[PDB]
Parts: sequence; structure tokens; C-alpha cells
Amino acid sequence: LPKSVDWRKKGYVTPVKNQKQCGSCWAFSATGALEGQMFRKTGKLVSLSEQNLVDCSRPQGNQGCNGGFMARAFQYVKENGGLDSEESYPYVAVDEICKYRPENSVAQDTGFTVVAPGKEKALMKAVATVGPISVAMDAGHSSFQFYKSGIYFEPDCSSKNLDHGVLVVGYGFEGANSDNSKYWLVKNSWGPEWGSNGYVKIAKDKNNHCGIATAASYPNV
Ligand SMILES: *[C@H](CS(=O)(=O)c1ccccc1)[C@H](CCc1ccccc1)NC(=O)[C@H](Cc1ccccc1)NC(=O)N1CCN(C)CC1
Repeated sequence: LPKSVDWRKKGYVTPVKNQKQCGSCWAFSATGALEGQMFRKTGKLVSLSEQNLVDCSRPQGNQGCNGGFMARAFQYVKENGGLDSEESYPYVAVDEICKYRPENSVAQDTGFTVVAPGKEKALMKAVATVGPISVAMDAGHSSFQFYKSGIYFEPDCSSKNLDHGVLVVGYGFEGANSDNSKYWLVKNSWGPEWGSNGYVKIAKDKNNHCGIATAASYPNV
């Protein structure tokens, strides 16, 4: 595998979005992964509708602004037979009634693939050969809220108790040593003003730091 990967450089990633005052992180992680996979198959990067996921995936177990799972979002897309674009189904950061319109569907999946739980080597393989991967992490510490640059490392992070869904768009390392200061390049959904232009580097190969590889998955297009 390459020593460094950054799918943003290949056009697989849309601009950083902002979930605002709604616990829809899972929806942004899901659309991010689907945007990358749809790009692989069509060569077109189209911003997808998180609102569509928020309003419509309750039957699959999601609770809109009150939390959800990327896996169940992918299941919704499969069962629903499609997902609308952001332009046609705008984000309003509140739970509303499903308004999915088939004519505006621009993405689909037939299910999803789960990365071996807790295996950072497996996650690395997926990121390198598949594209952006949806992941869950423990981002509940104040250190994460205040992240600005460098490699994020929180001694109190849990690899089991996760509370935030984000997107791994690559990996690499700082300094000159390819085997040191390694990190996962993560796209957050708190706007471009947060962290490093909306992104955060999470310590990689540091015993599955913050559970980055505990619940990773990607939609099958
Ligand atoms: C997104 C995380 S966030 O809101 O940006 C946030 C903010 C500050 C610190 C950490 C995280 C949401 C928030 C959900 C929430 C809303 C309101 C009150 C409490 C919580 N979190 C999720 O949706 C997580 C994502 C996830 C995916 C996979 C594995 C582990 C976590 N899921 C979630 O919280 N769920 C799952 C579904 N269930 C019905 C409700 C709770």
C-alpha cells in the first residue's frame, strides 16, 4: 500500500459541510462515503442529501438529529432504492417528514461492507483500495472540540465507546520518518472553520486510537 493517501486530491471528496445544531454526524459520514463511491463509478462528484437521510431513515433505526448509524443509512439507501442530491433536498438541521423524490435520486447502494473491527491494517487496506471510509470514533473529549492542527491524541480516548461518525479520506505521517507520526486524515462535519480547514489528523497505528477502526464501513455501489 502507499505510505500516504489523500482522496481529496483525486476528486472523491466534497467541500466540508456543517451539521449545525443537529446530531446528524452519522448522515454526513454516510453521504461522504457514498459521494466517494458514486464518484468511483460515474466520475461525477455530486453532493448528497443528509436531510433525505435524517427525515427518511427512521424505519432503519436512525433517529435524525438524535443520532444514527452510517450502516443503517446505507441500508436505507438500499431499501429505498435511491438518495436525492443536496440541491434537490436541502439540509435544514431539524427532523422533518420524509420528502424523498425518486426523479431526483442520484445515488444508490446495494448494502455495505464492514471493515474488520479494530483492525487498523484492514482500515488502511480499505482506504487505499476503496476510497473514503465511514468510521465512528470517541470524539466526546474537550481536546477534540479544541483541535486545530497536528496529530490528535487523547489519552482518555476509548476504542469501544464511540459517539461520532466521520469520514476517513486518507492517511499519512508527519516529519521525515514514514514509520513515525502516522495519522488518519479525517473529514469532520462541523464546518471548515473547525480544526484544520474542517479536517483532523487522528493518531494512526496507536492501538486503534479513539476507536477509529472499530466501526468502519463503506457503501457498495
Ligand atoms: C453525531 C456526533 S456530534 O453531534 O457532532 C457530537 C457532538 C459533540 C461531541 C461528540 C459528538 C451524533 C450525535 C447524536 C446525539 C444527539 C443528541 C444527543 C446525544 C447524542 N452521534 C451519532 O449519531 C452516533 C454515531 C455513531 C455511529 C456508529 C457507532 C457509534 C456512533 N450514533 C448515535 O449517537 N446513536 C445511534 C443510534 N441511536 C438510535 C441513537 C444514538
